[PDB]
Amino acid sequence: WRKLQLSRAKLKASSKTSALLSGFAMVAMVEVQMLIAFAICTTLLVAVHMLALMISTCILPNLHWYIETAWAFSTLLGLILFLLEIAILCWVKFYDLSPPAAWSATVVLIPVMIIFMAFAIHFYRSLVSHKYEVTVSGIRELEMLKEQME
Amino acid sequence: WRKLQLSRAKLKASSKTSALLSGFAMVAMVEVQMLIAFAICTTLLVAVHMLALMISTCILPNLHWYIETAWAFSTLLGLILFLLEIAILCWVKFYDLSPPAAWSATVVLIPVMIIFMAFAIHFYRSLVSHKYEVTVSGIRELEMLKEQME
Amino acid sequence: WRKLQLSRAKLKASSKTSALLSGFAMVAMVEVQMLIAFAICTTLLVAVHMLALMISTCILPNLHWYIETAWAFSTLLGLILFLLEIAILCWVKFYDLSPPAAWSATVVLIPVMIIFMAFAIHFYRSLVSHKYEVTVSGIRELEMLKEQME
Amino acid sequence: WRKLQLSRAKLKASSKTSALLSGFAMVAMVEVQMLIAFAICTTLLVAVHMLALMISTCILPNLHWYIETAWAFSTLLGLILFLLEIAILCWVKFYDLSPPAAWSATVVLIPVMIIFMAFAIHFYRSLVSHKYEVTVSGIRELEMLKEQME
Amino acid sequence: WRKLQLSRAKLKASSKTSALLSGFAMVAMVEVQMLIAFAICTTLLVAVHMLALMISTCILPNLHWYIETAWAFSTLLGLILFLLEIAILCWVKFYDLSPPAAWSATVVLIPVMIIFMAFAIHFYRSLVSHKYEVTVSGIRELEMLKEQME
Amino acid sequence: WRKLQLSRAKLKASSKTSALLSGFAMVAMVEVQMLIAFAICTTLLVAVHMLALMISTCILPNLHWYIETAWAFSTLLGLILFLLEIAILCWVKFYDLSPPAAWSATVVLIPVMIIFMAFAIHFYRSLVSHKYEVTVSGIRELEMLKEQME
Repeated sequence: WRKLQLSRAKLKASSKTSALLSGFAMVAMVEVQMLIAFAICTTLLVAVHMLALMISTCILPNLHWYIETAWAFSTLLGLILFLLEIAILCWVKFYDLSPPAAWSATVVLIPVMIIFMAFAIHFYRSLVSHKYEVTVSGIRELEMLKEQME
Repeated sequence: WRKLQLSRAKLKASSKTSALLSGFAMVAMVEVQMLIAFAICTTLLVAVHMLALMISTCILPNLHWYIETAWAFSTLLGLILFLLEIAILCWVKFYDLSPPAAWSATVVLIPVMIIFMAFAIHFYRSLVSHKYEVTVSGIRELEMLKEQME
Repeated sequence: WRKLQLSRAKLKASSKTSALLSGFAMVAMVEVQMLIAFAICTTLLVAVHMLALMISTCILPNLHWYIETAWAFSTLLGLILFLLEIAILCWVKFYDLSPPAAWSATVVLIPVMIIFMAFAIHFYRSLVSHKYEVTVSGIRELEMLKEQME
Repeated sequence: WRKLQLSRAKLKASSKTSALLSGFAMVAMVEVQMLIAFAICTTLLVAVHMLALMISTCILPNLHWYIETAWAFSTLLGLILFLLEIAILCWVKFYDLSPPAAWSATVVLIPVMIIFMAFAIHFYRSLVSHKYEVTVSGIRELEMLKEQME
Repeated sequence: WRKLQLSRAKLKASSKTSALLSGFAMVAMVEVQMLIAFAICTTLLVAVHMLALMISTCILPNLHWYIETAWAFSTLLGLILFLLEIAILCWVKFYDLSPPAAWSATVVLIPVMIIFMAFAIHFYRSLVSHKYEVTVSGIRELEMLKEQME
Repeated sequence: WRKLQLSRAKLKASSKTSALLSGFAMVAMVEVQMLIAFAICTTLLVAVHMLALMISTCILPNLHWYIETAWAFSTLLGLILFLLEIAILCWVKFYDLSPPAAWSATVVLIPVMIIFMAFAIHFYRSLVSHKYEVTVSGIRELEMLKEQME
């Protein structure tokens, strides 16, 4: 039952978060209407969420770990892009009269971005260690029974 | 119970995702206000979601696999269109003074689009193999009982 | 329990879908600000969803089949209208400078609209046949018991 | 359990429907920026939903029929107003150059509005009769036991 | 179980209602861009919802009645403000050419506002009486057992 | 079961609240298009929510207290920023013709901000005391059994 709820909660959140970000980012682009980066960022950001949303639909009818990677990787990737998107927006909006303030947006972007990716590495690192930790402990216990077995 | 939740979760997500995309895409069009493609893409994109939403309503009161195809196919088709829609938007917004940056939008579109369709093929391919895999295994087990039966 | 969930899921989806479409369509109209059709379509579309939403509220406290017709009919009717609405929007937005592209919107509208209504007819047709199918089978079984009864 | 779900489903739908309508109607007003009616309609519409939303909050901690009236009456009243609001919007947007089309909006409004209120009367009328129907049937059964009792 | 659901339903509704109102009110302000009141009302309204949202987050990990007051008071306070906000918006939008219609907005505001606060007083008054009612009934029953006890 | 629901409810609310605020704040910035503060505030605000949303995704597959800190701290931090964001918006919008009224926005901001942070301190302070309160009571009870044990 715990596993069923995990997918259920993940399905709604992923769709809700991915859909809104795509729509708002899209509208944000039309309102204003580095130069090349803005176009590429918006397109890539939307595509990532779309592919992820598809995963929610394909999994419904239904290797499991492989597909899981796509959902986690895409959702995470999209979030980072959204962060990159807003930074560009400020640069684009202020780009006309506000160029002076525009720089602060990207400069302050680096700090949070680094911590964002760095924090993920630490969490993952600890997880990997646990996998190995259990492996050593598991075989150890079996040997205990095996030894006494003889 | 597992089957009931599958439809329940799919119903909300499909409606939430399809509805928002339709509304935002619609508004995105009015804000700005290849040339012909923009009009066709928007209309087709919305229609796909609408038909899908209807499926959610018709199934509520209630061959099952046939209807399922419409929901999965439409939702997937709409997502691809939304991706095509945003690419056109950038081309439309920048189309005036920004034509130079405009190309990057469509050029970067090809990459994601290919993977989008290609990935679906792989997932489906594996599924088809499983159907056959079970067929061979099933008849095999029955023969086992049949042979011993004699 | 299966019946309770059916209404519960239907209540949320109907409200979420009907509300958003009404709001977006409303805003889409103010942004731009055949000519007569645009005004009539928007008003009628919103009214349908409103009446439907009311059904969700009235049923909460609580012939059952009769009211059900209003919910299914209204929701379905509204969806078709939303499709008609977007087609008009393209015609309205492009109508000024965009006439070249405007036509494609309505022309491509016909295809999806036809299939939309046509598909509903097929599904309903199969359902009606089932109702008659059961009737024949039901009386048949009773006769079996009736004959042996004598 | 059936009663608990009734309130739970009603709480979410009421809040979701009332909140969105209030926000969109509010934004619709700022975009454009009979004359007096537009101002009064918008303010009254929002107030109705707000009071209703409060009901959802006040009932959470917790005569029951009395409060129920406020929720049903307010939600229903607000829906009717929203319908009146959109009609005014078309009249306001087109009011400048579009007056010819503006009339169709209000004219087509009367039809749906009438049926909207008229339909409610029929449903309520049937309900009232049922209450009396049970009253007569109930006393009748008791008399049956009373007569045989002697 | 009844208590758990009460908080669960309250958590989602509060967040959904508070978040949307804050966002729309914020956008409504940028679109148009008494004079001083408009600025103060918007800031205060948003702050109230934010603090409330925090309550939802802080309570998750977890005197209970004290915190409850903040949620109910803030949510209720915010709703009243939202009502005050829309009235100001009409006054602001029409303030230019529409001053004549502007007055009707605030004038019609008084009626609903009065009933809003007044209705709350009646509901609370009845609740207080019940608390005392039970107190008298409780001691009475105990005395009954106490008397017969001797 | 109580613990499972806690995370489930927290997951949806966090995503819904964080996503909407990010989108609206983003759009609010494009509509208008201290000077430097506006750019920094918007970028930082969005980044906080994004990192938080990631937490919802990473925890799904799965020290527990450590990660919990990120979710609570980020969500809370973002809310405060949103409050700071709106204050800047008023200052930015009125900044042109409205400078006079602009001050009232920030001045009235201080009051709510102080109470916002101050209130959290009191709640946390009481919690800490309880932790120590239980510690003293716990050891005390064990001694009772320990003494009688001898």
